[PDB]
Amino acid sequence: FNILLATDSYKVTHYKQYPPNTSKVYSYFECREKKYEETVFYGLQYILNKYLKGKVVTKEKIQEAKDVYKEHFQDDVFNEKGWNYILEKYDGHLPIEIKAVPEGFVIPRGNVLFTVENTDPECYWLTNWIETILVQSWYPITVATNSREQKKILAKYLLETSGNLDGLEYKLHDFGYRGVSSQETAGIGASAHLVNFKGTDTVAGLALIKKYYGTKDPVPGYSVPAAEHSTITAWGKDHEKDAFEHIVTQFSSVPVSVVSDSYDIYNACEKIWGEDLRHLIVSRSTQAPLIIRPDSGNPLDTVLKVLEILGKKFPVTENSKGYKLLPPYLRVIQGDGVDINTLQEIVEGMKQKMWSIENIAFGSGGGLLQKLTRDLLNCSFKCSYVVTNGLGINVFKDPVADPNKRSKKGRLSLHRTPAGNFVTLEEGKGDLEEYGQDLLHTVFKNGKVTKSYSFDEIRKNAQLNI
Amino acid sequence: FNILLATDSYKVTHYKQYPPNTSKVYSYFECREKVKYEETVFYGLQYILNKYLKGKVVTKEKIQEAKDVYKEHFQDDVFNEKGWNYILEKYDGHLPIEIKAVPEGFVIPRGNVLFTVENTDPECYWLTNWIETILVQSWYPITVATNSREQKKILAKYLLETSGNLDGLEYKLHDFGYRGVSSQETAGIGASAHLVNFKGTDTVAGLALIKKYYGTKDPVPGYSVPAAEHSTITAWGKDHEKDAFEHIVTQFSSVPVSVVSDSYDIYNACEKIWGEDLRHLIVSRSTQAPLIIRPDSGNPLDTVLKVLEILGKKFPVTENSKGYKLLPPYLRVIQGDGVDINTLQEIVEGMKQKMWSIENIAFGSGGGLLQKLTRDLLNCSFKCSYVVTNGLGINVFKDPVADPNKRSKKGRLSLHRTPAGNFVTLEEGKGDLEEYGQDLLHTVFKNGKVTKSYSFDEIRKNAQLNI
Ligand SMILES: C[C@@H]1CC(=O)N(C2CCCC2)N=C1c1ccc(NC(=O)N2Cc3ccncc3C2)cc1
Ligand SMILES: C[C@@H]1CC(=O)N(C2CCCC2)N=C1c1ccc(NC(=O)N2Cc3ccncc3C2)cc1
Repeated sequence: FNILLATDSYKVTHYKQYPPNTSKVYSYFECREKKYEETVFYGLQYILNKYLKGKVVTKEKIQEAKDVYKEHFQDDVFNEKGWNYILEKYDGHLPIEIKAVPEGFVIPRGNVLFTVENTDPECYWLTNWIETILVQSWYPITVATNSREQKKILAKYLLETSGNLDGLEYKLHDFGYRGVSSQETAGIGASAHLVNFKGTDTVAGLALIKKYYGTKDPVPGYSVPAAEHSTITAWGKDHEKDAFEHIVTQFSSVPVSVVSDSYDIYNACEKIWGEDLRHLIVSRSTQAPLIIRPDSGNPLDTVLKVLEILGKKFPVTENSKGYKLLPPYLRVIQGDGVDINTLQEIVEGMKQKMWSIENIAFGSGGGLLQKLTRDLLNCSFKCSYVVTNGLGINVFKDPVADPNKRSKKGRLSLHRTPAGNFVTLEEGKGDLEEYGQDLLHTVFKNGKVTKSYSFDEIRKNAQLNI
Repeated sequence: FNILLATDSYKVTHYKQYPPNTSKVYSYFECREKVKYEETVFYGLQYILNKYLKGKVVTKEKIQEAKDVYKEHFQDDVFNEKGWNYILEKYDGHLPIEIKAVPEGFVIPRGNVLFTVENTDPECYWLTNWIETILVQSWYPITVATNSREQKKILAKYLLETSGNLDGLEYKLHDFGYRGVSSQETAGIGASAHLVNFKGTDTVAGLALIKKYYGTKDPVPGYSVPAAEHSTITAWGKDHEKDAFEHIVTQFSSVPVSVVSDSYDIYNACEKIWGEDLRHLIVSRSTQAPLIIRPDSGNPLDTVLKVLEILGKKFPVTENSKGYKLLPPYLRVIQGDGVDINTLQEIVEGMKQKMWSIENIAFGSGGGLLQKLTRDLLNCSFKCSYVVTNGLGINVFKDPVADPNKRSKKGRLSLHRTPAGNFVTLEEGKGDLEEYGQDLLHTVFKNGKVTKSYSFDEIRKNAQLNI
């Protein structure tokens, strides 16, 4: 990895575009306002450690970058002198200070989450060089936020239909490993989901958390044995019952998820599970349920008909809230077409038919880790303050045709209001101490990570009210 | 990187779930059939083969790491230590796998086999689908390359209609997406997939990926020009936007320069600052070094049309041989905000209706180009179609009652040219009947070696538009 090749091409040319005698560029990140009213701040620490800390400039990296940019631009615009300065003066350590809200913090939209400034007048151009790398924070922030919003919905419906939150942290399982754009994305995205839940099949998340954040527990996330279409269909069309019986017998003492829609989900539930193999299901421990997995059709319609089928073949109870409950040896996971909108629709549909959310868990792949953009929470990095000819100026954009893109002015700080909410003070007004101490902390200075959070603290910070 | 930790958790348990006496699992990848994305660019497998699958991918340390993680992950000892130890000892940690694939850059209709995966050793029947997760991430470069090519088709159509040629087509959609993707690794893969169709990128990560994994005759596969951002304009102070413009175009007087002009008022910047105050520094510029005015806010179509209307009244407009209005060659526009395949179509159609040549405009796309894409867009999917159990081959498939679109293909698969020059996938080993040409799938990976590679130059050639 070469940080001199880890920026948008045009930023290579920006050192020639700032006002002459500019000693400071000060920039901030926010999830711009215009529903996702609050964001989980998560993922910066990964970027600080993997990409920004320590000796990130070498003589070889300056030469590689010079040679690429000469061909890329068909011209010699690369700031060799500026980068050589970093190498010689700071032994290739970035003269940058980053202040950030603690990771796991749940902050309303339109608040400063981190700030970036150069610590050496010569490196005024460096603040926005690292915009591109830092702005990729959008992704863990957005996954963590969207996952937490889904947990709020599950919390509401579980509490309404059951009268408690038991199993909440296992209700949304990460299926997204194959559905993300890369290995690196898999690790970051799966880690962001595990801020809110403990169930993942995206193994890449575990090593990232252990290396960059750390947990008391040996692993931050768990799974159980489960079938896929290959392990059912390989038995032949006429032997689906043989595949089911072999799989539940192999995993007789742990929870086992069995995809049941290879040929006919409704036949599999009513005839195979419900009659042919019923004796191998009703004998299973409460600690080792069969989890039937439909994987096709209208997600709500399929879940309701699956539960109606199972309710007639298996002994259903009515819980303290008046909602129907399968026996403890039998559960359902809907793992197809699940996103925040269809999750809401399924649990509301279940509640209307008097089915407890105790009966169901969700698996989400593309919905959870991939079908997300930087536009969803308007994650944005902008310059708010420069010093030119020794005088500080408050700078901003305010496009006539889009007031939602107006950026904040001057030196920024995050404060508690008297009512215990958050406010971002602009124009250095934090210095007036009318709102107490700045809640941002120095997390990075002059190539060192100066403040860090365990995954355990991040989880605690990201908890729901209830 | 540890390939034993690079699968879906449940695949760790699948070796205990196959029919006993299964010697072979054969699986295939397709962009399943179901506006309408009828043909896909096959691109990206070679990256995955080299970075993740080739050579000694199993060590004693990787087996122990995986065993220790899975014991905690499952709270149970389901990990296939014996199967992985077998690969270490028998093949020096090289995967006993054969992958056959259509050549990269190939444009194939939906619902066709693009690659096949099978174990080459009976003991490693479980290995074929272990590597489903890693291989299925091919969806991303395939989908970026395909969506980029579909945008090139739209640009081609409107450029040809309004100008009478395709000059500059391969520079008309610029990659702005580096900050808008989920990771550094995604940035490189995505930017490389776009460069199959275009030559303009700001996503520098793509260049190194292509150089390392594909290679080009040309020193670099992609190019850029100096361009401002809001920081380099707004840093001058709100009352000095003209000073920022003049300093920037003077600094880059001899190359194309893109200048974001919407910091305060795009319409004021175009009419008063570019159009009157700084007009003398614009009309003197070379054809090789235009000013490129960049709007970055408002309704993308409405803003582009009003920007062109403003510039057409401050600058000498010609009418080309097709009857379409053309800015002077020293002045172009790039719309780099809210651009995706749908808004690109809407802008060029809107421009054509107002008699503006597509010669006047270029597009920058970030999230639209590299991030706002899913595995479900082309139904990119990996399924087992053939197993050998107790020495007899069985044609296998899924066929869910409530969704016929998820029916998978049966048996040993091959890809053929039809007599009419289209593609067909033959099922059930019917390729072995020599009734069609040769199989278009070639061995690209066998027993830990990459056996066939394509340069980026061949991939580009394969991905060309017909015309
Ligand atoms: C939700 C159910 C309840 C539960 O409390 N757990 C917890 C027990 C402790 C570990 C997680 N796990 C459960 C569970 C159910 C199904 C699965 N896996 C599953 O159905 N598949 C994994 C996967 C990955 C990628 N594509 C499809 C699938 C299907 C995993 C965990
Ligand atoms: C469209 C115009 C026409 C053209 O032929 N070229 C080619 C000249 C040969 C190299 C590329 N480039 C063009 C061009 C215009 C703007 C830029 N860059 C640009 O506006 N920005 C880079 C960037 C990156 C991320 N967010 C915003 C921007 C703004 C790059 C190239």
